[PDB]
Amino acid sequence: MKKVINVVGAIIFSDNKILCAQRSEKMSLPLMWEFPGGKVEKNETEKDALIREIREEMKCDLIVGDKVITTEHEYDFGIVRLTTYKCTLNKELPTLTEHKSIEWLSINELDKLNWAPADIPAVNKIMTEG
Repeated sequence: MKKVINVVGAIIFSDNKILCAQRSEKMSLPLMWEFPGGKVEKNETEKDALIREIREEMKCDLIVGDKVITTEHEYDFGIVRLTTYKCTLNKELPTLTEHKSIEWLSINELDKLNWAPADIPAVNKIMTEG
């Protein structure tokens, strides 16, 4: 009936800052902002998709904590399910980070990076940490 679009994002934390990666027009509201990644295979899970991709794609030891939140929306070409996963900073720097530019906002400033409607509620949770 509908095409279940499985996509997973990555949120690297470091010094109370967040990374930015303005992908193509495929991502969610990539015009204003957008996170790195956001693609899952039809065999791998939202998590396995990160541990696998981040492996070669990022070519780093990016560590993962736990699932942030699950968001889904009704699309014409199926259903878009955006999910975030708490990541950690490693020795080497992340990849595809220079895509848009170098900007690290604080936890109480991330709001300025108005993200998609699926990540919006996922980013707000972070603030809870304080």
